Amino acid sequence: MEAQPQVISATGVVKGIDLESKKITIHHDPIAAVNAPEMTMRFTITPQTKMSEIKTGDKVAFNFVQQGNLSLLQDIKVSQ
Ligand SMILES: [Cu+2]
Repeated sequence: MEAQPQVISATGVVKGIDLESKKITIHHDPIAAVNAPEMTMRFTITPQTKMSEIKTGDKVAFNFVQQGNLSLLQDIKVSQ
């Protein structure tokens, strides 16, 4: 009936990286497109994610898709 956000773009700060469970915990800045406030959320690294080098405390720009309870990363990189 109308447009559905598929890819959500956001910025935030990395708070945890767990490469066993393939989970990056990010405290994201408000996200206008979805009317979200600041939130800490878990994002999933899949084999299709385009990863860049990141570490806890890095500000990042990232894009993800929601799949049920998962937020699957399309890409993530350090940002200004
Ligand atoms: Cu959120």
